[PDB]
Amino acid sequence: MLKLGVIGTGAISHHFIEAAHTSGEYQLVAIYSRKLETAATFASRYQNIQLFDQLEVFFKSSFDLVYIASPNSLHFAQAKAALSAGKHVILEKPAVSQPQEWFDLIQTAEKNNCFIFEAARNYHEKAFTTIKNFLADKQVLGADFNYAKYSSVFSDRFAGGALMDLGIYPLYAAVRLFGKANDATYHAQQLDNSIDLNGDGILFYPDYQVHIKAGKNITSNLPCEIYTTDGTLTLNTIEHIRSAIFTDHQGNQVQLPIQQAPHTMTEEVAAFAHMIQQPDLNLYQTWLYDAGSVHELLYTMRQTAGIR
Amino acid sequence: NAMLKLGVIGTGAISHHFIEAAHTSGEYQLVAIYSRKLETAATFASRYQNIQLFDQLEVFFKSSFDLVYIASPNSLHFAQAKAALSAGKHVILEKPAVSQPQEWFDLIQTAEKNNCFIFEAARNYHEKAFTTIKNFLADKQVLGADFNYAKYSSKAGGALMDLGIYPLYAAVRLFGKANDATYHAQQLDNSIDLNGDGILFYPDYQVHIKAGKNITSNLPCEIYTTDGTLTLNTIEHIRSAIFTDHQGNQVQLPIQQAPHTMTEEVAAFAHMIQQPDLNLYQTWLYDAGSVHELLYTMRQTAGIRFE
Ligand SMILES: [K+]
Repeated sequence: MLKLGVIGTGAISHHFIEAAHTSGEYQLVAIYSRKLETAATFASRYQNIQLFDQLEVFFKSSFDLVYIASPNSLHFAQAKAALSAGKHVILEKPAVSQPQEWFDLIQTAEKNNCFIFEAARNYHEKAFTTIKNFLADKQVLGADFNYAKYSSVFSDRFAGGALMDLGIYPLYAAVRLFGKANDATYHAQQLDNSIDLNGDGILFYPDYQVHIKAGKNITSNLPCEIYTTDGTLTLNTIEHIRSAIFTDHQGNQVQLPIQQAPHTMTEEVAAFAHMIQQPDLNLYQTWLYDAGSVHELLYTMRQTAGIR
Repeated sequence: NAMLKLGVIGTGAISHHFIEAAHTSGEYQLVAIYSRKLETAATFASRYQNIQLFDQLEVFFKSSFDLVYIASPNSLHFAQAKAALSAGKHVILEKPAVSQPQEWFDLIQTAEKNNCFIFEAARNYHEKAFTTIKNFLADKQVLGADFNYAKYSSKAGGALMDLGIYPLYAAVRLFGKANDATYHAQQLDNSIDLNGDGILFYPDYQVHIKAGKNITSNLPCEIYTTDGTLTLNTIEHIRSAIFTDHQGNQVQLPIQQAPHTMTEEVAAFAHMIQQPDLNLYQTWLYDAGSVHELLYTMRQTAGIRFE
């Protein structure tokens, strides 16, 4: 049973704890906040969880790993501190503000014999294994992925922008299925501070391209499509995927065996515990490399859109 | 309102569909077909009766019909349309009407000089659905849109010109002329696009355009507003349009697709000739211009070059 420490008192931290408990693989033991009262209010619904308002004391505790869901600007210092204290880390997305920070965390992680994971919940869905297996003997000609849902220091603003907050999902989906792209572009409708409300991008692969749409002031219900020489694979979404149906050029359909998990974090929560308990190091390096690929794309896309 | 005598250039299935629609409207009668080989004209015309067949292009244009539908390869469109207008014939050019925007403006000058109409046969542009959608959106603040037209076919052209023209016409019909546009395509070695993705840039929003000929998309077309999303099943031969707000509520729009894809344009062209609304005509000319300007810009950004 993994003893779990938590940083960040948002609703997302409750949902992670709920999934961690439900997996039967974690035990919550510690919560940190700079204002002790905020931690106490957050932790009240749980039983005898120890509270900390000093990062250095928190990390001297006996827990095995920390889930970090604080604002983006604090991730790198907190995670680096966690890894230097011998704790495994799960960083909520986006894990870092920029690519170089990811590689530095990896260095600290290796140096301290610890794991660092980015909590990209869609990437660990079983559905992607099924889809990738199905595509293995097809010739892919393109794809179109989106995630846009209406909702009512600058770096933390940016991290809340469409590309960083929602666009990261179709980016992770593309990297999971297609690997690292050669190049990318992105253009956005922006606030006057340059933060993106929504936007459209393209990932460029050797023989095809992938359209990406992200939005937080608009809702898209568009399916996500992957084009092949013999037809089109249609996914209802690229996050918490529920169905995958292939239609050929005659109109004949085949349904892939997709079973979504009860909750959106179920699969990632199970993957992280299994990695820590029974290490598969090659697969871990794949996770690291893919996160790096996503961050590289985000950094490029931000620049092409003039988000600064 | 007398019956329009119609001549046709182009002996493909599209010309058959156009003629069928023209006859069905009750406002046209086919009288003449031109082809480079007179046998070809004869074979094409076998189902129709009392059709004059022509092998001589300028003689065809000086014959006694009222308007010509031109569905030859688009590299021939400009010269054929100019001659037709110079002979005092009204012209319908199958899409894309021209390969470059100045050709369209040059044809407009010839048409005005000869007191004749020039139409581009953009079948979706004339759908009643677009009037209904535009009226609906007049009460809304648009925040963006996503339009596509990608259909696999085995085998001036390419996905943008042949299929992308549909979502461009839809965008122009609803939103008017964009400030700017871009397009990036997957291309053959000759630079012609198999498929691609573009953006139309408007002052306060952008419109994603997808076109493709080696791939099939069944994505609906969406228009985003501050209060929700309007979803169209397609932007051509539109069947359904429904608005959904952010609280799960819907507004239905009254869409009734015509029996055929060309029904509404054929009716529009006859009505314009018989009972001209010249302000409306100028709108049609202007919008066609906007579409051809955007196509030309998009070809530049994508590096798509013909011949
Ligand atoms: K979706």
